[PDB]
Amino acid sequence: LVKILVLGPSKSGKSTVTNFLAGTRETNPLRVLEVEIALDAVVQLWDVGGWPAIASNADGIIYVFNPEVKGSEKELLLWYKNFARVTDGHSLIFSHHSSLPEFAVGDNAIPPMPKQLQGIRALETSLDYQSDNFKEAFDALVEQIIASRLAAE
Ligand SMILES: Nc1nc2c(ncn2[C@@H]2O[C@H](COP(=O)(O)OP(=O)(O)OP(=O)(O)O)[C@@H](O)[C@H]2O)c(=O)[nH]1
Ligand SMILES: [Ca+2]
Ligand SMILES: [Mg+2]
Repeated sequence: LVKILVLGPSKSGKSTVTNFLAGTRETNPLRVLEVEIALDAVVQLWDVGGWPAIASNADGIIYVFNPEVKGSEKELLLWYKNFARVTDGHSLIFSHHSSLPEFAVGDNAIPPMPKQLQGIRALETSLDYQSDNFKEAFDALVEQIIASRLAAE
């Protein structure tokens, strides 16, 4: 199995980003959706509502935030702090247009992140608004998780 944590400030869209990825098409403490992807074991997404048993055995993290909302960028460092040397940089950050883009647009439709977070691959994300093909980053993320393990031997 592979367990990928979905963390992010409240109302950011981490639930909305989740069911799209797990195939199926308001807040809640935790919602684990099951799906499986095959290219070239199981994939379970743990949408956390905006913990220490949650962080356990975690293999990757997807941060989701609203780029219109001020201070969100530094709120991820806590989700980075808490759920985190648990993860390495396998993390993914979604600059998620939940609203018609006003501020995100332009020279950072993915705004500047903290130094620890930057250097983690970032994407412009939204289901209706301008976005990046982030199902591909997911597929590519799942593949990068499994391969590492028995590669070491
Ligand atoms: N138009 C539009 N609205 C979106 C989009 N994604 C999220 N939203 C807005 O955000 C709401 C859904 O976001 P959620 O997934 O519930 O937010 P969350 O990250 O789960 O945050 P919590 O409340 O803590 O669970 C909807 O009411 C939408 O209005 C989107 O792609 N397009
Ligand atoms: Ca696009
Ligand atoms: Mg949610």
